[PDB]
Amino acid sequence: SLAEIRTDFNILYSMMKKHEEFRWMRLRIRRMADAWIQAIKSLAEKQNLEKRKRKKVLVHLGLLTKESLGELVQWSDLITSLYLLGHDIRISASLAELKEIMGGGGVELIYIDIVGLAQFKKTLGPSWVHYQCMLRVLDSFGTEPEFNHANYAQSKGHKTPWGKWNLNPQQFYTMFPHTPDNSFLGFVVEQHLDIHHINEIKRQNQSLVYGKVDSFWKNKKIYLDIIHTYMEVHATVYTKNIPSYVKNHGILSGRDLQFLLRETKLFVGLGFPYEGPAPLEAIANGCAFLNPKFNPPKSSKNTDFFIGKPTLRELTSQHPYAEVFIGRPHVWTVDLNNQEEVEDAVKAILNQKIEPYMPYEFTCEGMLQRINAFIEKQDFCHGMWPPLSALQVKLAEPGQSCKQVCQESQLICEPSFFQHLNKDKDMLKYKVTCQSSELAKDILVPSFDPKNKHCVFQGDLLLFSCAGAHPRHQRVCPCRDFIKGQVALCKDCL
Amino acid sequence: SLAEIRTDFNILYSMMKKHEEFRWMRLRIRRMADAWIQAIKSLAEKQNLEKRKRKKVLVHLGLLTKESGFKIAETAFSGGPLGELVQWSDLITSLYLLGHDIRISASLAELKEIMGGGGVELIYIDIVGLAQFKKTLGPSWVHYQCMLRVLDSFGTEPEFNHANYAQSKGHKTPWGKWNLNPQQFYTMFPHTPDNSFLGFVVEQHIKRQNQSLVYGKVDSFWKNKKIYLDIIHTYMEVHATVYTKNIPSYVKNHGILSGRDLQFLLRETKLFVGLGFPYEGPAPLEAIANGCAFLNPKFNPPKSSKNTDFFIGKPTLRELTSQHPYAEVFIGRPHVWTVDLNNQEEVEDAVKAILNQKIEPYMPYEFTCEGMLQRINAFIEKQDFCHMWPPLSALQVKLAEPGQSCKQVCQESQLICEPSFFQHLNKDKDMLKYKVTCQSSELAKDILVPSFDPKNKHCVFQGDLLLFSCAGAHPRHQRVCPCRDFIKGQVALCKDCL
Ligand SMILES: CC(=O)N1CCC[C@](C(=O)O)(c2ccc(C)cc2)C1
Repeated sequence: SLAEIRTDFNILYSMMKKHEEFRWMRLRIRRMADAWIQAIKSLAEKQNLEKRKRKKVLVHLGLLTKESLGELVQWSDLITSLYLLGHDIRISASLAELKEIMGGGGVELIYIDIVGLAQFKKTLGPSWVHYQCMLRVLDSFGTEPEFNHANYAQSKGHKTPWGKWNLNPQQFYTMFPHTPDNSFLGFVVEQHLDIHHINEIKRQNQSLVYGKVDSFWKNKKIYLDIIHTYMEVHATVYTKNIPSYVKNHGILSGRDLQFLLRETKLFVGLGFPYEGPAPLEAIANGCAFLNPKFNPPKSSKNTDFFIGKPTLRELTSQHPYAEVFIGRPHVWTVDLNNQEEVEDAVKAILNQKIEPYMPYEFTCEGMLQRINAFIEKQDFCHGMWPPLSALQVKLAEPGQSCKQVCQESQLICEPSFFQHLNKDKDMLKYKVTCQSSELAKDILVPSFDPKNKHCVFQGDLLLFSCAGAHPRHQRVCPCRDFIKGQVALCKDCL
Repeated sequence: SLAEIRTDFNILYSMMKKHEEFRWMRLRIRRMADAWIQAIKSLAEKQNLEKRKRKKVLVHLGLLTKESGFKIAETAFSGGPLGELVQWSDLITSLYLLGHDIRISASLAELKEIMGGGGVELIYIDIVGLAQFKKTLGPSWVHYQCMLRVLDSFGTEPEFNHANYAQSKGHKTPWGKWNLNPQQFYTMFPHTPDNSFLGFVVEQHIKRQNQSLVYGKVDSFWKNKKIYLDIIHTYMEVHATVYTKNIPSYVKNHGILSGRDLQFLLRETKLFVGLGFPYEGPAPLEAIANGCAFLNPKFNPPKSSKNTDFFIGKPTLRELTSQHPYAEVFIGRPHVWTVDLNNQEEVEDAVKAILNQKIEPYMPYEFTCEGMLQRINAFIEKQDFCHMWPPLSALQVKLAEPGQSCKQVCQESQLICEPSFFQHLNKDKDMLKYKVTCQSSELAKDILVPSFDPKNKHCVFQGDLLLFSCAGAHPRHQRVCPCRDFIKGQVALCKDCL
């Protein structure tokens, strides 16, 4: 009943069967096996992984069910991580498997997607709610508290089918750390590198466009022409939106793709798809990424793709994580409408020398560290973690969210600490003095009126929210530090 | 001036980096580099490679010229003509390692420039490229005609090569008619002894006993194979690499794989399953080289221009006895089971046998790095159509029965027809030496002669030397047929031809 790390994948391979998607996952794991094994050994050497209880874990991929790319990568990496950490995983990709595993009892943790969660509620019936606190819900784009709370969402006039699960929003697991109301899960970036001679290996004038679908290339000719002034333009398109000068390789194997990326100086974003793995994979191969700037930023308010998504988060660019957490020289964020910004970026990139780069949180060891911490430390099944010693209170100005204020102090909003900031005497300890006070059910409180020292406190604890700016008042905001290149975990959270 | 073997690929990689087309060829060479380097050194140690003249060699790939309408997509092994791309890469590699001075061309402009610049001693070119060569050079193209070596997968038979005879026979193909020495055509497999076999190298770098993998990347190849596949599926999982509605739902698709990933899938696979199409090509040999058995659809009756649209217009009447005749005849059981798909019993017994077989990776010597180096080096040093070889000492005359070709009669003696010797068999005096006495004789311009009527001791001799032909059966008479031995696993070369 204690967990032991695994260092061989044969059992994993036998458990991942009967779906095309798992065939693809098995191949990526085989490519990545040596990296994985080194990382689990390296982690266990640096950090105490003794005396962990072996958990029985349901992994339900609603995505692969009949009754129902980055999601499949994340699933694979989560499964791999759980297996290496020594947990007892029950993989389900059908209603029948879901029924049996749950019907068998002793499940202690449930990893599931949004489509799988509807299936869980239906299959289990009313008692699904008895397992609520064990759910970890892979949800790429994130769910904000305002949408997660079914009655509040309705009260706010939201007309989406999504959200309304009434979970602790930290139970939503996201693709990138864009939504501090949620937990960041992420994935691992594949890299097969060479890393010294990379500038010799690279064909200095070779660009590769990101975008397998012809429709994504609609209206990018001028942009591409600028790029083509300095660089060959290559593509992998499965073609009447593609300029005649494009060297279209079509569908390439993973191994042929890796070769092409090895030789590529610049991976070119068109604007869509949003926030995938592929720009990080190019950067991991020493490519620069030209990242379309979205001014105005894209959200449910102006973009069809985002209408109905249970979040008001806005995207500042095609890949905001790349833009903000990586930046130059690897990533050049440019407005496609500004021909001069594009041109200068391309010229700079041509004259740059860059090394393969991967943020630590997207390596094997990084992901193992993160998910191990969540498994060992995150518990929503009691009345904890992160430790209160990590709390640093900041005051957001009007029109500024708790998300924003923590960010600009080089911190991150930590929603589990809202509870510690929700009454007069607790405020005093953080240099915040309440003259007058009152309770409201709103995502925007706890709030502070600095004119007349008035404190408004949260009266529906499910509505605590990093997201959201007070139009008039200041917000009192819970922040925490993070381990560098590992934003999911405070310094004292291992 | 003398050739030196090369043991490093940096110059080759620089040359090939000059055209986008060569990208995938560079990758295949990198995977295969160590094998190639060992083979060139091994050959030079076993066999005398000193004192070879370094040659200036044009390599013109008509296939890759914009004007032929090819696409960059088709330059990848996974999206293009597997055989042709592989062969070009392996020929270039071989020439580089042997120390020759290679001038690669993939455009009209480059062809014009390299030939426009004098000095070429040997020309490797495809059929599309040959039409291009004639225009770029003008009438003096004939001055280089003897230096041509024409990569032509499926082969050109003398009957089609001879433009006026072809027309006299009513053939309406646009192909053939080059009036070359037919040994100047270089084929993918040794199916056409009127031509030379060039071939290629099979790359080679756990096994699930009940795993079969179907050969056929496109849905259309799977049309009407359900009963065949169902039989296979009775004993084995059926996997695919397809990149949908002809494929049974039990099939386990892996999608597009290449490199180490495809090799891994093959190493794991017990049986590689042929559907009937495509014909020949490298893929079955690559599976066999990774320890897979190959289920090889038998064509009864054999496929040719007479019954199959694909073969119409091809400058040859060669028939295919199976999807992969080389695999059938030159490899055979236990690695290759040749079965009629329409015969449920044959298929089932094959599949059961294969399940219970234990077999090793296998590759005939001619498809190894060292084998191909040996072959192409011999051609370069010994084959000359300009100014003998093979030596006359290798000639063994046989008499083909009526309805039997010179190709066939040599084959059944474990020999191969050797067209350069026909000239030594073409008049009364020369016949006597081979137990053939001519009472009466006459000359005819026919692919089928020299012929012998044994009833009335009548000899018909060849009056157009360009019509000598291994291919072709006399419906009435016997043929006098030139045969030669070969080095084992190396059918291109007689025992005394190194
Ligand atoms: C990488 C490659 O050359 N590929 C991708 C898989 C499909 C392919 C074909 O069918 O021609 C093929 C070739 C060879 C074998 C043994 C199996 C499959 C082509």
